[PDB]
Amino acid sequence: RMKQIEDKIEEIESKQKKIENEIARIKKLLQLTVWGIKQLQARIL
Amino acid sequence: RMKQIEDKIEEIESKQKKIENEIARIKKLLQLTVWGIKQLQARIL
Amino acid sequence: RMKQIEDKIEEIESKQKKIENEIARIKKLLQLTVWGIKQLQARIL
Ligand SMILES: [Cl-]
Ligand SMILES: [Cl-]
Ligand SMILES: [Cl-]
Ligand SMILES: [Cl-]
Repeated sequence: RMKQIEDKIEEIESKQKKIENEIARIKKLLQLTVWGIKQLQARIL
Repeated sequence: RMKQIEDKIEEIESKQKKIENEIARIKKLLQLTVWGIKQLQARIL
Repeated sequence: RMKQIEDKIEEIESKQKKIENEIARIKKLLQLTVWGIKQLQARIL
């Protein structure tokens, strides 16, 4: 039962690192959409 | 104690599932705003 | 062994809280980026 607990934890940690990666990539794309909007803003103004 | 550990792990998994679901919604919204901005770019440039 | 399990759970929940905080921030920034887009649209059209 402790083995089963340990294996579930290791799976949880692994899925959590993939969420951290996904969030990191999201923030990079978001920073680029923000830069794109400010570019357009500069132009129409 | 193992009961308390098992309960904690099932809340963490539950919460991690809802994080994954919010991350998918964020990616779709992000995809929509990248497209909206591309629509502006083609019309403004 | 059970202490190491508990410790790891506490590490995982702490990271989860920080992830949730990142998701909420990213959602706000996204809402603002969408607003900025809809403003440019209304101005252009
Ligand atoms: Cl065991
Ligand atoms: Cl998580
Ligand atoms: Cl027990
Ligand atoms: Cl112990």
